[PDB]
Amino acid sequence: NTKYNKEFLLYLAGFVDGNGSIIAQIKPNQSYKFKHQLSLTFQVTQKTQRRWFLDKLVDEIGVGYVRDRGSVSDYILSEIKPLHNFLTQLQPFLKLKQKQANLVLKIIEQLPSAKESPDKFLEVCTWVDQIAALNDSKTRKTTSETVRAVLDSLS
Amino acid sequence: NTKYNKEFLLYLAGFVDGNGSIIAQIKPNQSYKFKHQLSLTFQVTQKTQRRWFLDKLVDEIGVGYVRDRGSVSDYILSEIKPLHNFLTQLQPFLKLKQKQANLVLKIIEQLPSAKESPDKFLEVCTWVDQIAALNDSKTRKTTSETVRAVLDS
DNA sequence: GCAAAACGTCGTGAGACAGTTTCG
DNA sequence: CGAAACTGTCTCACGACGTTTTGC
Ligand SMILES: [Ca+2]
Ligand SMILES: [Ca+2]
Ligand code: NA
Ligand code: NA
Ligand code: NA
Ligand code: NA
Repeated sequence: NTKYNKEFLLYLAGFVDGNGSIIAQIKPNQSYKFKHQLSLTFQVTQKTQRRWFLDKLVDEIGVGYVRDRGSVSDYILSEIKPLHNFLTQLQPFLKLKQKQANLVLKIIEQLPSAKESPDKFLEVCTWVDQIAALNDSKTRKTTSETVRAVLDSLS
Repeated sequence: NTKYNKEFLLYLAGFVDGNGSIIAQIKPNQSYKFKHQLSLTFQVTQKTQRRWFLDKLVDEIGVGYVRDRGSVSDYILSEIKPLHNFLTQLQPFLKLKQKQANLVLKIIEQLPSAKESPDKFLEVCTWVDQIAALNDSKTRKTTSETVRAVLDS
């Protein structure tokens, strides 16, 4: 696990509080046992003329990548271990997104047990609902209730 | 002048780089010698649900105020002396808005001189043009050329 | 089956001005 | 006069999702 410098973490926490997204999703996908994938993403978006800054984040954080979507680009970090390590170090300095960060860390820690039982999987999905509620969510479709119905129509 | 803690400045520089605006404007106004006001503003906007963070900035920076404009609110710092003191301490940690911050400091230092000569006023107006070019400017109207035309006439 | 990447999109939450007014 | 406040709104630069594909 990479140990990050404190001044970098302080700066990045301010950047993330004002212009970062800590996202948790439940993605319908038939290849999974409970028919959904639990997905977590740390994202930093910038107008494409500033993509260089996002490329530099890839070098500084040491993981992740950047994708382009036209007028803007996004730094994306979704690998679970690196994400846990990064958010663990960043969270003490967050003022606006600390609760989302901690809920993501909680989810990551319970992923192994969530795979073992439908009731635990559903509980972890309610934590995803909690993150969405803290975020400025506007176009969400798959929720813990979507999952509850599927699990019931399976058992 | 207030001396700020480095940890606060590091955090706020990150916040400003991603969600801050360093604004310079030339405002047509007949009560001024050169018929325009040179205006500088440091602004931090948030959805109103998070205006509490802006209210805390007023206490932490120690000057400025919050205004509400519907769905969002803005922390506003326009007083020149406190603005110069604040940006002087914040700029070493800025990575995306350092150029705008330093141009604002330069403008502030030259305000006294800009009021004694048309050419000097215009020179400072060109530094305002530079800040707007660095920003994601989209609805700007009054530029150094606007002023140049007014003064010539 | 699951991690992770790849690709795609609705509706802002800001960003950056503009115009007008106050009062030491 | 002139610094600073008061007030308004256009146009994004994101924010937070969504769906599909890759491959061990
Ligand atoms: Ca923001
Ligand atoms: Ca931004
Ligand atoms: Na919300
Ligand atoms: Na620009
Ligand atoms: Na006054
Ligand atoms: Na893989």
